[PDB]
Amino acid sequence: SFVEMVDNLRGKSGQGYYVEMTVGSPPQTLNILVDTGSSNFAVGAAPHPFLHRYYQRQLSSTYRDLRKGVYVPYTQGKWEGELGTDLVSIPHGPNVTVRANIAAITESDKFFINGSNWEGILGLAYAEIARPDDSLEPFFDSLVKQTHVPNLFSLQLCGAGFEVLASVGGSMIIGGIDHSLYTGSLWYTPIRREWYYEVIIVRVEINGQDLKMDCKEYNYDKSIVDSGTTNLRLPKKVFEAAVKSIKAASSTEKFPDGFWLGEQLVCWQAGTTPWNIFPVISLYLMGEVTNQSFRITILPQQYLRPVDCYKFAISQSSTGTVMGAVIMEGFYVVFDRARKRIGFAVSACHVHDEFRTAAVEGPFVTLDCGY
Ligand SMILES: CN1C(=O)[C@@](c2ccsc2)(c2cccc(-c3cccnc3)c2)N=C1N
Repeated sequence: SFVEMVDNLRGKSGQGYYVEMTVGSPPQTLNILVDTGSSNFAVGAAPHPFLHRYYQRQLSSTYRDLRKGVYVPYTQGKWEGELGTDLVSIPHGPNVTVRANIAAITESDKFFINGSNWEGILGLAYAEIARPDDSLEPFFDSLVKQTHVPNLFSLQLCGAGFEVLASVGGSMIIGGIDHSLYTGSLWYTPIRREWYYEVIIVRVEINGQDLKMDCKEYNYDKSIVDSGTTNLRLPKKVFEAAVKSIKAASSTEKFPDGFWLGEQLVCWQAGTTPWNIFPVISLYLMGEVTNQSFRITILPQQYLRPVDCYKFAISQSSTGTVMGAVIMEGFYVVFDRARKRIGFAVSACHVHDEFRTAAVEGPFVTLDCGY
């Protein structure tokens, strides 16, 4: 039941949310990053200075080698390993066990994070971006095929809210929608294509002010929803215009562009934080109806990430828009794979001050925005 999935995620600010899983027989307990921005179930399977535990295939009576390697380079870093299958469960998830593909990472560069407390990665996106190719069934595909779990999951990412990185908590509800996790209406935007969880943004506003761009710029070359990115990441042209508008709303009080550049923290002390001077930001996502859209509106509390010190959690992108955790933390997000759509609703874990609230509001009519 869904009650038992509530609060089944943890993590440290900036270091991703993870869910406890078990792999093999007897069950090996690993914390696994919940990542909607990739499609491989891949787990540390050998000693690494940042890992205090890892998947030992040889200790699993139910392991099966696929005798096939996989190498996954990416911008920041890389990982490589050896493919197999084994029984997998999520203790605080559905009460089922599945035989899933598992990439046992044997080597890796700048992949694991010091102190993050996860040992692996649960790629929840689609086969199309799976490595080494699209024939390696992703975990969720296996789960749905092998069980009667409905082809849907939802993420309520809560952040930290009020020496060591703040802890975050959240819930990953698999196989349904938990009504206690949100208030108000759920609004849906179509998954444009089943690879990433790709969506379309049709408009963005900073404190009500339209950035007035060709909406193609918002989705250049794609816009995705990615729990495995911390930041709201924007294409260059949009980032610049965004930060411009933001710098203006908060003109009273100045910061070094080290801050705006997302590598330099700024601090007030104990509750002096002037949330009020930072503007809300609305992303309008395409509706299920051609000419409709709806907006999700996010507060400075979500895009200033605590490190009272914060880092600016909007950053520039050369690979399109990424609606990462700081955007998702306002909301209850439904990855309705079965109806090919992503719904958004105001989250029960509401990090709002007494003047503003994150919001999901629609419809808005917009009378072509994709790559
Ligand atoms: C953007 N992204 C990645 O770089 C990553 C990926 C997956 C396969 S290769 C790259 C990845 C790998 C390792 C760590 C993290 C990460 C770090 C901090 C916070 N949250 C996630 C993300 N998953 C996504 N979506």
